[PDB]
This record gives sequence, structure tokens and C-alpha cells, in this order.
Amino acid sequence: ESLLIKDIAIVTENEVIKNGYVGINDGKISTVSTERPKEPYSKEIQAPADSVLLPGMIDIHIHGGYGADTMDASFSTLDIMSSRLPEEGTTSFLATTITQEHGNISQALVNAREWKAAEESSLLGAELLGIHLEGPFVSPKRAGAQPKEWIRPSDVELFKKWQQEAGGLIKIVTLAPEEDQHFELIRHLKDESIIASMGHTDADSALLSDAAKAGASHMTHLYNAMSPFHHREPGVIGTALAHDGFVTELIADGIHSHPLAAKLAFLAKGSSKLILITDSMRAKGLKDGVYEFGGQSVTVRGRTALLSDGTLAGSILKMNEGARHMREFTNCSWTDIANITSENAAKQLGIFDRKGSVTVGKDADLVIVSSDCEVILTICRGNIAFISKEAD
Amino acid sequence: ESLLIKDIAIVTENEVIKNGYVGINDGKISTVSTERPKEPYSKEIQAPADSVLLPGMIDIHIHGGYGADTMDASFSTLDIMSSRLPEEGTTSFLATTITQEHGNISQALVNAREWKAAEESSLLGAELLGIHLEGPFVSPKRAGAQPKEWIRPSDVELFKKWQQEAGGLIKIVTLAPEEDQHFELIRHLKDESIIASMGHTDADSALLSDAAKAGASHMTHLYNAMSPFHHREPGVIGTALAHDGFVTELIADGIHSHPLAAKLAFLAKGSSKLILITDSMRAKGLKDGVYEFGGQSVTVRGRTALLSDGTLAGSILKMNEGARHMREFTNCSWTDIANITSENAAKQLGIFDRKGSVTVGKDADLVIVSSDCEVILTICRGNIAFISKEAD
Ligand SMILES: N[C@@H]1[C@@H](O)[C@H](O)[C@@H](COP(=O)(O)O)O[C@@H]1O
Ligand SMILES: N[C@@H]1[C@@H](O)[C@H](O)[C@@H](COP(=O)(O)O)O[C@@H]1O
Ligand SMILES: [Fe+3]
Ligand SMILES: [Fe+3]
Ligand SMILES: [Fe+3]
Ligand SMILES: [Fe+3]
Repeated sequence: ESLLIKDIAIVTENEVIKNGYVGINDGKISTVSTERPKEPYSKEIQAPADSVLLPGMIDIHIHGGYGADTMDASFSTLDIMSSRLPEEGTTSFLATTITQEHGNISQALVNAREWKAAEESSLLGAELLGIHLEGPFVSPKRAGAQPKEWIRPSDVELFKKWQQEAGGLIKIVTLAPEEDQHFELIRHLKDESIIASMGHTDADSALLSDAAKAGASHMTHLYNAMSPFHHREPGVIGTALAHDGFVTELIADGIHSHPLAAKLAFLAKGSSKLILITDSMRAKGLKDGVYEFGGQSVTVRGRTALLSDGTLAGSILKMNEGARHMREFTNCSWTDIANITSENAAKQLGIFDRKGSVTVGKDADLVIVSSDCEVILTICRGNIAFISKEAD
Repeated sequence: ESLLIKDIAIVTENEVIKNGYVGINDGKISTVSTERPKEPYSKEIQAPADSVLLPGMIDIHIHGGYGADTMDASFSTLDIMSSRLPEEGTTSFLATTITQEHGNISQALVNAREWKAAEESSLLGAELLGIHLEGPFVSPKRAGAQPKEWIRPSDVELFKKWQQEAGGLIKIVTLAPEEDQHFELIRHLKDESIIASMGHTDADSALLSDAAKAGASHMTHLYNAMSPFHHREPGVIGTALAHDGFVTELIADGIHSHPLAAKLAFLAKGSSKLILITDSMRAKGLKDGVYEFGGQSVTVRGRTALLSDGTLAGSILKMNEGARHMREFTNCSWTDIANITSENAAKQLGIFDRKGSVTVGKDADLVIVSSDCEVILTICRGNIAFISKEAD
């Protein structure tokens, strides 16, 4: 169905239209205007009072949620994340693996390749943009909740095998540069236009600066599983903040880091160099309990997911809720929200021609939210994928 | 002598005049223009080729230099700092005390009061704007090079005595808020328009936020003698960076903190909320050796001043050299330099009506520097106080 969204504040690439209309046809945005379009629309949505139209949010680092985990390596896994992610305003994602035995990683990559290729559920809900390979090529000293017994130095031929198994779907790799001899895998990823994200790394600042020259461009979940900031040895944390060649992922749940630490990331990076993620695992959107994550038991109580030794282990964060917290932490604009939840991700993935802004020609991936970032309605490639309690 | 500076790039409050003239009469700036003034001038200075006219730099945290230390409590002490500070582009300063026996602090404060009052050397060189009382009301856990045996909790009646002894000259106090029961002294300083600078403090973020409400507004030498940044407990370092109610002093020598840490301070604070200082002690501008500082022996080798246990102990930094490093660390503008070396200090001390910008009506405190921040000439309240190797 062609679709028209009526009388809403629209957050475009560069501005906020106070009251506008967006028309959608054959999956794409065909009209963005202050005035009702002439053309007829099959369904029309009358937007609630103080609502805001944002570009659909893009989560580049997310393991699971709603009982599912990428590592499970079934079609059901992705039917579920696909189906349910629109409820937190997410319209596309990178299914994220974890450090694990290489054959477990192979199964997850092949599953995703085949599920996307099936073109069944992969046409509906949040679009599987590909894979974020998180580990195993990380530091034994910054494992966090990555299974320690499966951590191994970078292996370019094994990755090459993984990327063939993935049918080219791997878009980002998280790795520790100091565990990558000669920046071999970093140099390989740069060659292949796969983002090299520095994470779970105990590297010093000098080495990170050299990695950026070899092609590193992202930092994985800023503050988490990183060598700390010392004012005379800034480590991963200080380089991620002060080095303008890195885009920084951030988990804005107010648990992975303090509100002032989230605010510092926004001050230091600016709204064009920061990408909110959930890093969520399978207990997101379920109840208290114990859940598998990377072969370990994670005990979820309240908003905190912990290993038995109290190590934080993924999040329980919904994407829209991250937006709300960042607005509280920094008083940023709706424009900045669109940036740090959608636009920056799209640009970094090289898909800004089709995602990441409310703009004519792009996929009609959109979220209607309240002034408080509650999700009201989500559209995915032109189909309504979620409608909240405010139906009618 | 009335004075005219000819054909120079001038850094005003809000702009850089590419080629201008500044005329000076009876100690004040009387003309700032792109065109040669009509009025006759007794001496005229022809500025060298790529030079820049900056407002004279203001150092709000400096113990000594050139063999002298505030704590020495002689007229010679201030004759020397007064006389010699213009060589690093400094035209006004706060002589800074240290943690020490209360009678040693009394002597330093009375000396300064009497030396300023004498109006002899106090009319020439860098102007003694008053005193920065650094300690003793600091943390035993963040003493750094402050003499540990003299550290004591805040005492409002003893300060009140000190300020009477100082003839009202105390403009800033460095103190640890957690050692100030009920924020009593902080509340007192706010009442008296004396800056309360948080420093040598092991406080957490919550407490610092409450101190700012009680009236705390500065942070003493950002990164040094501070509880570290942890991403979930930001401490003094993270609050100083992310809390917009604090102006942050910074020692830009590339030794007290790493270049990326200096750059982070500039990203997080912006150029209106950061104040370069030297924190220099008596060995500044002398040779390698051992020197007294706060009753301890400081071994100066190269650019590093250390206690016998390797603790950093004041700096050997010249003010203009701090400007040069910050330009290297951040690529900031000449305008930003004027801010972080002069304007912000003046505004914070409540003396922007007379210092801190190249502006008609203000004291003629000015520094001519090269494109690399080498000092060429310094004027103090209208008198030439330093002329380098480029005479003629
Ligand atoms: N998925 C990662 C974990 O692996 C890590 O343990 C956690 C906390 O990291 P940190 O203790 O360094 O802040 O971040 C995320 O939750
Ligand atoms: N005058 C202070 C010292 O008291 C302190 O020891 C030093 C280093 O501080 P830190 O080791 O915390 O960086 O800063 C300045 O030099
Ligand atoms: Fe991780
Ligand atoms: Fe993760
Ligand atoms: Fe100090
Ligand atoms: Fe000091």
C-alpha cells in the first residue's frame, strides 16, 4: 500500500519541518512537504499531537533480543529480531556475533546468508544489513563478557573464509589492533571496505594512532572493554575521544557508563562522529532470569545483565530508549538524535543513498515517536512493522 | 611615553585585524584601527613581518620562577616575578601560595600586601592582581607535591584571618570540597566573590555537582592531583570535562598531560571555559638543579621538575610556550589563544573592563609574538617591559 503520514514535525537531513506530510510509494519516500500532496494515498496516517518523524534507527552492534541471539544460527533467530526490533524504532541492524569456537561463528554467518537469501521474513521488519563480527580477534586482557577460552590473534585467512561463508555480509569487525600482527587484518578490511572497529583492546594511544593510518575507523562501545584514560597515557578511551579519525559507538543506557561520561562523548565527538548502539543480548524485552550469551550464563535483574562475577554482559537497552537518555544527558536537538540513531550509521555503512534520512528517493524506513522518544509507529521499506497502543 | 604599534595583525575580543595600528596613552589603549592614527606618538614601534598582537597573558596559577617563589615572602620575590614574567608574555598574575604551616602562609600574604602597597616595583612589569591560595585545605589522598604534613580541613576563621592579612588580595582559593564540611568555606568565598577552585581533591562526581551549587566555579590544573576518570564514576576529571559550570585551568607543557588529553580539554570545554596556566615554580628559566618548593627538594632535569619519588612538582613552563603547545595540540585559532591565555582569566577575575583584550579603554597590557608564539615585545600598563633579540 502507498502510504501518507499527515501533519507531523519531520526531522530531515538538515532541518525540522514543524508540520509536514510524507508520502510513500513502492517502498520509498516520494514526497516530503509542508503541504498536503495532490496524489491519492491508499492508507493515510494521522499523526498524534506532539509526535516527531525520525528516520528509522539503525543498530550496528546488537547480539540478540526477545529470546533470540545471532549465535543461535536458525531462521527463527532472525525472524524474531527482524519482527520485534521495529518496536524499539529500529528498521535496520547488523546481527552481531561473539567470540566463540570458529565453527560456531561459521554457523551464525551461513545462517544469516541463507535467511537473507530466502527472501521470506527478510523482506519484512528491520532489514538485516549484514553482520558485525565482534571477536574473536580481541585482547585476552579486555575480554569483558567475550568467552576467554576462544579469544585468538587475528587470522586473515580464517576471516577470508568467514566472509565467503557470510556471502559478503560482514560490514564491521571488532578487533584489538595489538592482536593484529602488522595490522594485516585491518589493512585487509580497509581494502574490502569493511569497517575495522577497535574494541576489547588494551592498546596504547600511539598504536591506535598507527591503526587509524592502516585503516581503522570505528571504536566499539566507547568506555567498555577498553584500556582506561590516564591523562599522561590516554589509552583507548582518550584516543577514542580526542582522535577525530574515529567514530565512536556508545551504549546510552546510563548503566554501561555514567550520564556525564555519555555527555563527554557527545562534547568530544560531536553529533556527526557518535553512533548510539544497544549491544543488547537475548534477554532484552523479556523478564528477569538467566540467559545464554556466548556460552555463558547471564543473570538479568532490572536493567543489568551480569556474569556470575558481576562483569556486565551485553545490555537490555531498547534503541529508542537510548535516544531518550542521550537527550536527557546532553539536551541535544532532534536533528542530533537523527544523526546518532540513524544518519551516521548509514553514512558509515555506505548506504546513505537509501537509509538514514527522511528524504525523497530513500527507503521508507521511518519511526513516529512522541516528544519523549516512545515508539508510536514504525515503517520498514514502506510497510507498517509496528503500531503501539495508540491505534486509530 | 605615549606609544604606537604599527602594521600588525591584531587579535581583538572578536576578530583578527589583518594589518592595524594600536596607540597607547597614559597607560591605556586609545586607538585600534586599520589606518594610521592622526595624533602624534612619542615612540612608535614598527612590528616585524608575520607577528601578532595579543592581549597580555594572565597567569592565575603560578608559584615562582627565575629563582623566586611567592612563599619566600620578600619584596625581592615579587620584584623578580614582576620583572621577569613579561619575558614569557605575562603582563598580570596571581602569586600562588602552597600548603605549609599557617605562619608561613601568613608571611607570604602580608609580604604581597605590603609590596603591592609600596607602589615601587608594583608599578612596573607584570601586575600583581592578587593571590591564589593553593592549599592547605586539600585532600591528604591527592597531595601531589603539596607538603603532606601541613594539609588540614577547611577553616573559615583562619581564611578570614588570611584575607585580612592579605589586604583583600586573595582572588582564588584551591581546596578539596570533601575536606570543606558543609561547603562552609566554599559558601563563604562565593559570598565574597573569591573564586573557589576545586583541586587536590579525591571527590566523586555527585559531591562536585553539589559544590558547584554551593558556589564552586573553577578546577585547579585539570588532570593533576585529581581523582581519575572512570566511565561509571567520572570523578574530578570527568566532572571537570563534562560539567559546564566549571572553568578548567590547564598546564599545556605536554608533560603534565599528554597532547591528546590537552586536546580533549579543549574539545570538552571549548575556548571560553579553559584557562592555560604555568603552575611554574622557582626553577623556571634557570638551569638543571635542585630547588626548594614548599619545603621539599625538587630536582629539575630538562622540562621535568620531580620530587625524589618521581612525583611531578610544579612546572618549568613559560606562558607563551603553553600557547604554542596548545596550537600544536588542537590547531586552534589566534582568537582561541587570546581566550585561553588572557580573556577568560580577566572575565573570571572580574577585571575584563581593564584587562584581557586589545580594546580601546583597557590597560595597555599587550604582547607582540611571532607566528610561533615567541615573545618579541611586552608592554605592561603602557610601558615596554620586555624587548627580545629583535631590537630595532
Ligand atoms: N558486551 C560488553 C561486555 O563484554 C563488557 O564486559 C561490558 C562492560 O565493560 P566494562 O567493564 O569495561 O565497562 O560492555 C558490554 O556490556
Ligand atoms: N603542582 C602539582 C603537583 O602537586 C602534582 O603532583 C603534579 C602532578 O600531578 P599528577 O600526578 O596527579 O598528574 O601537578 C602539578 O605539578
Ligand atoms: Fe563487546
Ligand atoms: Fe557486543
Ligand atoms: Fe597543585
Ligand atoms: Fe600549584
